[PDB]
Amino acid sequence: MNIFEMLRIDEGLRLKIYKDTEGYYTIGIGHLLTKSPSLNAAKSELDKAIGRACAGAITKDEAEKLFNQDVDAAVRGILRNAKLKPVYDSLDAVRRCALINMVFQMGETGVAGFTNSLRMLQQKRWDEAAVNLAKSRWYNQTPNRAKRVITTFRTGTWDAYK
Ligand SMILES: [Cl-]
Ligand SMILES: [Cl-]
Repeated sequence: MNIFEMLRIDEGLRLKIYKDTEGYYTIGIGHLLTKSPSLNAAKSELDKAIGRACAGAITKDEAEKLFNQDVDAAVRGILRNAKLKPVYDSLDAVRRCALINMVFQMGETGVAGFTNSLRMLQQKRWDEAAVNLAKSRWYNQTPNRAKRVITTFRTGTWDAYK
């Protein structure tokens, strides 16, 4: 199991513009296009990202191209963030994937606000971090996914994904 397979499971694949769980325009493998309620706005954004006249649909390849870009952006974002880097550095490989999952989904900024949770992860207090992570809107809005990520952190294994 690797991060790509992991995210591919959590986000799914869609080749046509869709709304996410929060009503935003997304496409491919969780690639957010825009928050904005405007479909053209979305449409525009897509053509601009792909670089062609998409007509709100893209190929598999395009979807994976964007996915590689987003996962790389996530890693670099973490590696560059004064709050996230130390946590990431402190973790084992499996658990690092879980931190990348969160960033992909909520952004570095979203993640950087889980202050307490971050601190507990850093002290390797798995059970406690798991509890704290669960007291969040994130968990309440996407519980099943939040749970998979949380178990990943609690255990250090890919069981939640097998
Ligand atoms: Cl809560
Ligand atoms: Cl969910």
